[PDB]
Amino acid sequence: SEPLILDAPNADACIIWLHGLGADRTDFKPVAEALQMVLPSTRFILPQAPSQAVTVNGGWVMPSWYDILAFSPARAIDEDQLNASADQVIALIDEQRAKGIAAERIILAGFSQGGAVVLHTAFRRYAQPLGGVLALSTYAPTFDDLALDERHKRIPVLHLHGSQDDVVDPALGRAAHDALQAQGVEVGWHDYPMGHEVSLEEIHDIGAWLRKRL
Repeated sequence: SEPLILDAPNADACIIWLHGLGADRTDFKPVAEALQMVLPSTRFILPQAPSQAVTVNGGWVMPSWYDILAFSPARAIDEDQLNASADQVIALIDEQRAKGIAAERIILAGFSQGGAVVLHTAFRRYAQPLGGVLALSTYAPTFDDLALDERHKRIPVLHLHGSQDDVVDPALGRAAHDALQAQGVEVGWHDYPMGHEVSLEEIHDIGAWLRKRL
């Protein structure tokens, strides 16, 4: 479908947030609207993953960024749908660049599956620098292969996770963090007593990090 947008008067920054497996672009609207209050000059773009069959879920057709062929291992995914979606974001990125929004003031964000997609996008597909990346309860199914150039290390990152996350092993979560970290990328970590979800304290953390960068 089409990206739900939360514009901001005289915009000078943009945050592209992606949802989890099988969710509505409206899932992060309440969060977008709130962060917009601390960042009133920042536009929010919440795209919609298309409907695709999800192998690991029989073959149900729901919003999926990439097909997940099995709960295990991590790589057990359709890498091309992943590259497809990534391109959907790279699309969105450029559009913003066109409307005059600056690179360092463009940020990608993703929860669960979505985070994989943006993590992949920033450090594997997109060639130009970004302003940052937000990883909400995720993993990086495509990081085993990683050799960042001098520029992609300039991309600050913040990883967040629930300790009780019984959907995305926190380990795979730190993993992504440790992967980027080891290549010398400015990264941050925050876990919370919660499961595959978002928390108020977590958002304050996100907003704070943002206020410092936008």
